[PDB]
Amino acid sequence: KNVVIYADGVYDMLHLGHMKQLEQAKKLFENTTLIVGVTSDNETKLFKGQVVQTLEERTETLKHIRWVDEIISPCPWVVTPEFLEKYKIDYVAHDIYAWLKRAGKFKATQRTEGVSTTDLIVRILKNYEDY
Amino acid sequence: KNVVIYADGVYDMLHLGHMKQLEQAKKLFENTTLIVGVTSDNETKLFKGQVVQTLEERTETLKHIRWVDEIISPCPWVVTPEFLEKYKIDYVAHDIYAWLKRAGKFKATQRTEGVSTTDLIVRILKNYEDY
Ligand SMILES: NCCc1ccc(O)cc1
Ligand SMILES: NCCc1ccc(O)cc1
Repeated sequence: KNVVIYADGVYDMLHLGHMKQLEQAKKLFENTTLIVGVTSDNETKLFKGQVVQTLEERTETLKHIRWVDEIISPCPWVVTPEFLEKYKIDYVAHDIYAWLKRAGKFKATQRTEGVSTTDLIVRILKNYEDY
Repeated sequence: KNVVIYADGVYDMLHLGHMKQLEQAKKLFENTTLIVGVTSDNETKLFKGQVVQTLEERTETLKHIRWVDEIISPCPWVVTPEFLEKYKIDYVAHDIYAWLKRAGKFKATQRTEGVSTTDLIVRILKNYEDY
């Protein structure tokens, strides 16, 4: 009855939006094991953009999140069908993944806007009137 | 065999230092229930200092932390012996609490410096040379 779920990401400056996404993946089925993949520093900076925390730091933080059962750190930057077979993964949860949908292994999850870490720094700054 | 542990705090902009502290409280004994108290907005600002996230936001974030079994939100600003009796609390874990030590109900925990949220914003800013 136990369904292996895989989610990946940078998880830089972990905030409530990441946590809500992890929870939703974990609760896709009644009985799950959620594996979370954490992207490497060199590959993230080359392909996506700047990251402030190292792989070690980003991974140590995810360890404290209730919904996380396993962590692959670093994870591969591209999910392959060999990867799914090797870790006996039943679904990938993300927010091209055409082949994942074709195989029935795709489960969508939602981003929550406005809860980010950068948003909080903006809130602190609003305390200082421009004039 | 199950030991009720109580920890309280502001938990504004939750970071790895808070998480490590919660873990340490949770692992004080083999078999624990960790209750976490979250201080109110009005009382924190009057007595400690400024807080950026509301009570609701600070509490919703703690809900995702693996070590947290129960949350009292808002918690009282001062722990009283009536409070310990009402929630059948065996130890309070903090980092005056003289009466707690006299009763054998005090367990110390450690702050981890340098992992804070404000520290990360400083790191982002170091990317911009003064000149
Ligand atoms: N969430 C950031 C985008 C991304 C996700 C997963 C991955 O393997 C590579 C990039
Ligand atoms: N960690 C901030 C200091 C504080 C802790 C607990 C409490 O009930 C009131 C203030």
